[PDB]
Amino acid sequence: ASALACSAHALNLIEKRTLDHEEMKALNREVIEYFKEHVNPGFLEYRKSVTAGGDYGAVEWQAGSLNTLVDTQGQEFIDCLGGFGIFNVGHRNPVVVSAVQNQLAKQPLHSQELLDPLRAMLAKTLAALTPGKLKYSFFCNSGTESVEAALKLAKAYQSPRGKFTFIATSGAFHGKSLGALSATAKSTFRKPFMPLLPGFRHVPFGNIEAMRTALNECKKTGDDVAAVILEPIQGEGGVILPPPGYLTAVRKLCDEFGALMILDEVQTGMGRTGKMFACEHENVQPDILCLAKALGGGVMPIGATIATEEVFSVLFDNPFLHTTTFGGNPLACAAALATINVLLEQNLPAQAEQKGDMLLDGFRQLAREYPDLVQEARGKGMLMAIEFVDNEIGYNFASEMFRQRVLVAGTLNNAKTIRIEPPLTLTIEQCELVIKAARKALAAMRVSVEEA
Amino acid sequence: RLPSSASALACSAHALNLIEKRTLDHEEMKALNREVIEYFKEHVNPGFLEYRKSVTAGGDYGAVEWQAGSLNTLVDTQGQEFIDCLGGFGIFNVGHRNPVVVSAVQNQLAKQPLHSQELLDPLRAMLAKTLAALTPGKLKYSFFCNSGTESVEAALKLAKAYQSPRGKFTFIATSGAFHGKSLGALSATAKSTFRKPFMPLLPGFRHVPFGNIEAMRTALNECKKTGDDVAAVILEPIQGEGGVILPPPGYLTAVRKLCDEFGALMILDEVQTGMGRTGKMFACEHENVQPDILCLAKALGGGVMPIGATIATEEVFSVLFDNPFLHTTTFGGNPLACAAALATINVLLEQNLPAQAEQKGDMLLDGFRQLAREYPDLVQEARGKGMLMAIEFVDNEIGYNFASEMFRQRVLVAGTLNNAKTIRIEPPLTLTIEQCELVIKAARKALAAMRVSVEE
Amino acid sequence: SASALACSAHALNLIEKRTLDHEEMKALNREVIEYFKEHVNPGFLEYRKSVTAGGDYGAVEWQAGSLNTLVDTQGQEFIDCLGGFGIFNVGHRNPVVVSAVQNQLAKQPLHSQELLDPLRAMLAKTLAALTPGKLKYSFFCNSGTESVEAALKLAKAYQSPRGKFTFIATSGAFHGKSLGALSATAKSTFRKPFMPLLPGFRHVPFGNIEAMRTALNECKKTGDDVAAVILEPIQGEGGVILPPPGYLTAVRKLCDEFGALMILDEVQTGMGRTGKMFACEHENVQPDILCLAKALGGGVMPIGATIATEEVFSVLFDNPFLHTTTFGGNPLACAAALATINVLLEQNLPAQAEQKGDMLLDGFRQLAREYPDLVQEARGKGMLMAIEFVDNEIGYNFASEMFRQRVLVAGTLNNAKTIRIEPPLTLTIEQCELVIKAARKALAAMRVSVEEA
Amino acid sequence: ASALACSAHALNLIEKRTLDHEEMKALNREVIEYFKEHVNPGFLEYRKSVTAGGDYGAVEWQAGSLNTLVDTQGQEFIDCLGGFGIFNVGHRNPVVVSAVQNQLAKQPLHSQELLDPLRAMLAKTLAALTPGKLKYSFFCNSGTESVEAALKLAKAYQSPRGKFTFIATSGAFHGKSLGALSATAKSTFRKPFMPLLPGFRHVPFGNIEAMRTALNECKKTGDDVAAVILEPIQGEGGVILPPPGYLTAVRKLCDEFGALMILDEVQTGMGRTGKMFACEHENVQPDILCLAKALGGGVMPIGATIATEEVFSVLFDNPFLHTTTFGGNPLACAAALATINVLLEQNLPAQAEQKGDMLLDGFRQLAREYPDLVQEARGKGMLMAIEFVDNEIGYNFASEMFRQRVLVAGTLNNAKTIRIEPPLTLTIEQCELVIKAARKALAAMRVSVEEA
Ligand SMILES: Cc1ncc(COP(=O)(O)O)c(CNCCCCN)c1O
Ligand SMILES: Cc1ncc(COP(=O)(O)O)c(CNCCCCN)c1O
Ligand SMILES: Cc1ncc(COP(=O)(O)O)c(C=O)c1O
Ligand SMILES: Cc1ncc(COP(=O)(O)O)c(C=O)c1O
Repeated sequence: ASALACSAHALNLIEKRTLDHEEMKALNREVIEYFKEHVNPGFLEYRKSVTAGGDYGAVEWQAGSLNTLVDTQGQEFIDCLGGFGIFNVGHRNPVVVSAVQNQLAKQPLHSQELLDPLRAMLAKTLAALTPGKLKYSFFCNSGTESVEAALKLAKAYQSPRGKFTFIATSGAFHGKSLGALSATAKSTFRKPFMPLLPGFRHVPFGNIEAMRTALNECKKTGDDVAAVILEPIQGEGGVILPPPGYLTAVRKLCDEFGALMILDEVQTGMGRTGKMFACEHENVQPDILCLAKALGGGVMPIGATIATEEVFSVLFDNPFLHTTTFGGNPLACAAALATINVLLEQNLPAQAEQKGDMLLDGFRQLAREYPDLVQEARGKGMLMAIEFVDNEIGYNFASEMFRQRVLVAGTLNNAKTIRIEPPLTLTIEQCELVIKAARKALAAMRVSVEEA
Repeated sequence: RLPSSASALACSAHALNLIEKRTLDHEEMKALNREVIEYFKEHVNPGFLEYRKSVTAGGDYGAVEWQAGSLNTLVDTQGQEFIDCLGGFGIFNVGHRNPVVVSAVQNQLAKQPLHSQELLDPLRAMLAKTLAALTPGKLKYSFFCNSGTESVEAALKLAKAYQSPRGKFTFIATSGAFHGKSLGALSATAKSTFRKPFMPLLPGFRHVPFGNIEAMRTALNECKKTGDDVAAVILEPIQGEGGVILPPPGYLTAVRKLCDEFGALMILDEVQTGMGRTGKMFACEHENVQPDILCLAKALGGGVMPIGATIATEEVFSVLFDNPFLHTTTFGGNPLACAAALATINVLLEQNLPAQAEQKGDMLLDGFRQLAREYPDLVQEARGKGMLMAIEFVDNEIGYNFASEMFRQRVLVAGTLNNAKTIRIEPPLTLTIEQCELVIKAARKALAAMRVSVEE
Repeated sequence: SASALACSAHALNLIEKRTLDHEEMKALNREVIEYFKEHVNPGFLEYRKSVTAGGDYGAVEWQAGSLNTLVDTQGQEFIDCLGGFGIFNVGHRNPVVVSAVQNQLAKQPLHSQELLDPLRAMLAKTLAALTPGKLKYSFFCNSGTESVEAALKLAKAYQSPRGKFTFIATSGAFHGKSLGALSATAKSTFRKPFMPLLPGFRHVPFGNIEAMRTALNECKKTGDDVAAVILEPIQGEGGVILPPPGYLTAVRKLCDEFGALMILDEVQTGMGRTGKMFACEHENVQPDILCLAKALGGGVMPIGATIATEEVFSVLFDNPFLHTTTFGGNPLACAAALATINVLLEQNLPAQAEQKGDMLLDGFRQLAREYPDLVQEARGKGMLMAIEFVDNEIGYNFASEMFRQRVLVAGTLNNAKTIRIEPPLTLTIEQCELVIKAARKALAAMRVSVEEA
Repeated sequence: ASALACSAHALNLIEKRTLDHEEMKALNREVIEYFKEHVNPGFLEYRKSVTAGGDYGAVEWQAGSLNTLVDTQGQEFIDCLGGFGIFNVGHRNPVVVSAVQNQLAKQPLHSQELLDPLRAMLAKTLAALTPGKLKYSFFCNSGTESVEAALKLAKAYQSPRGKFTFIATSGAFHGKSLGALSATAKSTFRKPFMPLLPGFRHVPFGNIEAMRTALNECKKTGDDVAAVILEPIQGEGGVILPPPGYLTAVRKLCDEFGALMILDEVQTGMGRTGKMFACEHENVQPDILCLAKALGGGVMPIGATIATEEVFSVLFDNPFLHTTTFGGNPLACAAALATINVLLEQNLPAQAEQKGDMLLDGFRQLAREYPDLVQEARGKGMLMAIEFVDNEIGYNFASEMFRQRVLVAGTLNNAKTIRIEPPLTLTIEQCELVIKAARKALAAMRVSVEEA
């Protein structure tokens, strides 16, 4: 089967909007086969360990509503995965789609030679949106690129000052490209690619005592710290809330040593935590702020790295010191400008706070009833996780929830934990259903384990 | 005009309003251009305004890009229309707002633009099938991402995961090379000014002259001797940002044989040369070389979507099977980017645009080389392959003069990141024959103007 | 500006001269200063004046006086409370070591390095029997920093196939100045100009076991597992910093728990200085690898040893050329070491080190009370001691004042002005009392000096 | 036994000038035992592979004459090993022993606080002995310490100028401490200890274009080369002679790129190649010269790093930046000064030119006659090598030479090669004996490869 035939077969599929039964049965086996032969057979296996029966091979087809997804069989799922923090303003949010639609009619990608208007507008808007002295935005295409940019700003500012050491925390996830992977803390994700960047070190998350010692020792030996990088709340780490006061203490510690503070809000950002940015909870201003995922409104890929003029100015003298080819393209800018408008207009952060309190209270109730299965439920706003007693019970919860057409999934740096990350637009009724779905799942799990 | 003390909501409202405008008034344009410049100075980068001043004359620096004109042209806020010989630096291979491409994206946007990353997502599966079929020999598996630097990051990681257990950690790249600006790709990238401020980079990255098989062999052999064995060699088939440097005949074939001999992986960076630009779908098809890993981006997104693809043999890509989360990316291979790439692949094959690049590139280069002969006064030489081309001038200034002059004649050109004497000529492969003649015409006109400028 | 031959000739005649009348003395001193400036390091002249009075800066040393003194070219005798920073544990020209070196010089000073050399095998036997527990094999080299290099290389060769590559040291630590040792050495000013050093060296505060556990734990979580931990039992160049009781034992257990190797650096604390033969004997702690030098050469030869368990050292068995050095374990060096071990054990010098050390520290602690004026505190263990002063200048003055009194002391590399007191373990009881009397008059003069201003 | 006991036995053995046949047997038995149990069992296996059953046990006991050694069984060996380049003025050279004795009577080790006069004298003498602008000496204890000082000198000089990279050559042996080992090029000596110092690269020895390339590529990528380090003739590499003009072109290349040139003459130095320093064959002045081995007259361990005032001055403001504890002690200096006197008085470097040519004439003659055994013979002054067809044949030669009481040994970075590296004081008569034995060895070797 030649390339031309495949693209042709592919374009027709793209132009369909519904599938008759045989078209659907045929599409499914294609997708599985091609996943096996040309994507990654191991994904099919993972999907199996977290589902029951032929559910593993559920093929997704379209958005059903703001908060639901429909597979090729017409089956509709309430989305509690949120694409791991992407779909904050729902699937195919009308305002974001319209913005992207309109801009596509003019220009989707720019020449990168001329001044592009929306980059300017998104930079102005993010300047306005962000705390304090954060003034300048570099645009890129992803969370990991966003962090690459932050690291490079820190390096360019700090290396002429003789500081080269970066401190991150264990449990941290910061991206998978090799620069970001150097801060990313999970052993498994790191070792096969060593050596990574030199001069990266890790302290326990949420522990200012340990961090203070890290910086002190680095100073004594002339390996002075250039920057500290952390998530305000560790995402892939299993939704780990630092003790109240931590972020502020990290901020003070960085001030004292003249280290930069990098906040990775790729997952906590754009309202997910009940505020626009998680750092607004303790009102901490980083020197550099990393955004992505939800910044594209569920429609476009985009990352943004926002820093003070003091830091960002290292890119002024030679503007080509850091670039990327698609970064801040018009479609992506359109999407993010829409998203920002939607979040503020509909006060989605406050909604995240209220829906989050509600779900977590529900999950904490269920935790009380099933301590044979559940360890604890935790979270802030619409970033939640349920930790289970062990991995297999976790994988069974995800499976039982999928069976009830509610999408959930695990976290990258914590195997016992299932995240709950719905769109901030999840309705009150859907919230209750998600609780009811979790209850049935736990009851079923009791039976399955009890007999076994 | 929109206040300094403006709420985020207000800014977003203002911006959403502008997005909805199909056409700009004169006084609307005057206001928008003022905002954009101001916000560039204050929120993007004041330096990029300074740069634009150095490749334009007078007020041209403030040119604000506004929309596609036709397939091969762009229109600024003033309504001025430009023939595009820049091509988003290798992006716009099938023109601006290519109908088939825009169509696919639009169609996919109606279903689901971004995926959950949990369920099996069909356009990923399909673009992987398509690419496996579009690529030489044993290239079978694809990883999808959002840019060329991500494509290269994935390539280096694949090599690393494959070679690490075999005890090999060293990477060989070439001077002049450009592979990205993320810190991993940047280790392979070769320009001193893009690298130094960010050192230390990845350890164990070394460089040899591009085109020099003996130099490479010496690198690999010496690394073998010292127990610093080479994991992979990474190179472009033709150095783009280096200034369109073509290697000697058989070099790629030779690099392949050299990699086979040493047990190194061969990575080909076709982020710029790929998707038909140099006269074939992939530049490695000119010598018929099969790399172990092939990097794609830029033009793969049809000039509508951002996308990167990293494609490898099953033998190499299998390092990702036991643990499919070993390497991931949030947005990678999302439905929009896939639809865009599938459409682009279809367009390219259908209209035989790789063959068009050969012919239109042959025509253009030939005319450029002719201008080179007539104006040795200003021009060092003209080189290229398919629609990837360069004019090298005798100065640095002359090249900026030429850029400035061509802009004045509403033809878009720009310089290369690793060569300050070179102006690239990188038009859509859909550039009409008429538009070619105009380009040479403008090139001649500019060279003439530049000649009399000296004689002031 | 003579010829090389002419220069060497002059030097040989000087080497033959055992006495210098007033004529030769001034010519010599003038030469030595001039050549230091032009061919050695003009900066040592600056430092020396920095810690001397008037024309004390130009004190050219000439020969040993007695066990515990040095005489300069002007016939000025100094009591040695410097000890070559831990070298002269058995005094200057100790007859038993001097003799053993002459006897060996008469036979063979250096060896072929191809035939089995007896004194290397004998010394290894002797150190096996002198060292704690499973410490069995010895690698011989020429200096403290060389012995640390061998120790890093052993740990590396052992832990590399086991997948561990990170090394933990302590701040305040000093392990040598060759670039491998320098990676574990902790003083910023000694390290910075020579970076990048070896990757994967990290530092925890000395004496803080919870801090060390966190570092090992975190390195583990991220897949940068610690191969080894290196430390001095007592930090020397750091300023005689004593760990809390049980800390060394806790480091041993922590290492045991993480499967990291323990490297104990006793280059300075070893050969009796702290009251035992090895400082690790106070708590009965067995390192996997133990480093020795300085005093191991009896004050006559340069030598270092790196001693390890058969477990660790066996990495060198299959390829005995994997780690070597050219002069390492030569007959002269071994002869000196064997004589030194004999003198220490026979004359019970570590027990003496305890007694004299206590006597001296008492003395300094009393002076500390009488002069909070000038003295922060005095601390020590055995004959490894330090007086810490208020100012770094107050202290330069103490050193400079003691020098006028023909008592020799000097600073410590890591800290700003702490004076180490590291006299031969053979300091007489009477000499001890003179050192305390001198310290007193020095502080007295310094106080008067602070007024009168 | 206790440690006191052992030390006592050892001090009795040291005082013994000669051995009873039973004392000899007991000493030999105990030496092999302690080598096995306390030194390295492998070195005993190594000796076996280069001796004929039983000879491996030989325990060396004393210098015989100036050019011979005597084992415990009174067996006397002509020394063509030279302690791998140590014994240039013979064993127990009377002028060197005398010097060391006399200084030992006064003060063997310095205080490191008072100015020690022989340090001054040796640094003066070295400054006189060295080419051109070489002026300042740092004294240490070995070749590898000498290379360490050289690397640090280059580092302290070049790091403030933005240059951190080092170029060495394949085949190179520069020492085994971890800084020097970073330059030392033999795979087998390097891998188990990696990661070494970052930024060390290797080009092939004697290839000038490959070095221009490496220097220029490093300039291009911003990894500018701080120093180039090389032996004038690779020693452990198998006596590898660069083409005429190579060394000088390397010096000019360094000038061109502003890299410091470090010449490692730890083995080639002090007369061995026919000149006092091998760099004198082409009148090259490095920025930093490294010396050791024979610098201590075959009596003391000593190393020296000599540099231009321009380079060495990096240690002037803080003379404590780089030290070693025993470096430059009166004994080592006395030995070094005596050795310089002997070599100059007796015209020994020149003797090495004549004797080397004469010995290489014999070996070249033998290579003609035994092409079944010998690939080629080569040398510069008294630094010679015989390359055989196999590693095997080489081992056999070393063994046959050992039976004949002529001591030779292989080279660390070359398996087919046997070094011939005698004192420069080797007599003409002994030169003829060495050639006779080599001839005999080859004969036995031949007739015994034929009974196979
Ligand atoms: C604990 C410790 N470890 C290593 C060294 C270095 O010894 P060296 O023989 O290579 O110099 C030392 C040495 N310290 C004092 C510096 C002497 C020069 N003033 C040590 O204490
Ligand atoms: C050229 C060269 N450079 C350094 C060294 C190492 O000096 P060392 O005094 O630390 O050993 C050498 C020495 N190699 C021969 C020793 C082999 C084992 N007997 C050298 O040739
Ligand atoms: C905290 C954090 N940082 C960075 C990233 C990298 O994002 P991407 O996968 O888009 O590169 C992620 C993705 O999950 C994340 O959760
Ligand atoms: C060959 C090559 N590789 C990689 C890149 C970088 O990819 P991106 O700019 O999309 O991150 C470029 C960009 O010009 C390129 O030409």
